[PDB]
Amino acid sequence: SRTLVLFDIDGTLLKVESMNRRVLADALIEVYGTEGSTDFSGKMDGAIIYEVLSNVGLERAEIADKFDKAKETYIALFRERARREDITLLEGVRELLDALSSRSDVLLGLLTGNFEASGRHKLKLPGIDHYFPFGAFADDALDRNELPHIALERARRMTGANYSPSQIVIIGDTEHDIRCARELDARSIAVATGNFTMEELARHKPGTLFKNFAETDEVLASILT
Ligand SMILES: [Cl-]
Ligand SMILES: [Mg+2]
Ligand SMILES: [Mg+2]
Repeated sequence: SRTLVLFDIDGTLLKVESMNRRVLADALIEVYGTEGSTDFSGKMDGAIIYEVLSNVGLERAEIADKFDKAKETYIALFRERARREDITLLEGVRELLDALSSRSDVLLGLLTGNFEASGRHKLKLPGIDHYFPFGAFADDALDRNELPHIALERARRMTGANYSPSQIVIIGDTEHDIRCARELDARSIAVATGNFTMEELARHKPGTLFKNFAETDEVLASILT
């Protein structure tokens, strides 16, 4: 009965203006001297830092040495520059989150490639951060496939619920979302509101596939059942 529902942010709940890419580039120039070189849909913020820097010849150990400062600089710069007008809430998202959060049998959480501080700043601008009491984030791993385990442990410690696979729902817009759900044999719901079409997403065998979340009642039925 009790259901755990985990949402990706970018291309699932909202989108951000191209300034996001430039905030990162600026933070890396500040810390390492280079923005690297330089799609990152569904990827972990930490893995993106390693990739773009390693592309220009930096060793992993060299990247690691200043990684935390690069992270902090990126977060601070994002919080400084981003405005509400940079964020676009996707179709039906607020309606869906209201429908879920009003149910006692539902626990909502985030499972995202964003660092928590910047991912939650994105959610705060349009005023949907308040729906998400916990999550797993890029602070927790470089590999998205470690996150479901971490989120499951956190949810269980919060509620005392021992969610079974059919009680866990992982929602996102890329193959990486679908793939990380397999870690828990969870129910994956993919939504084709990012850079990948239904035809593309369908090859990864999501449990369910939506075009978008316009029909709140049907998305809810699909999530709870
Ligand atoms: Cl909020
Ligand atoms: Mg996404
Ligand atoms: Mg080398």
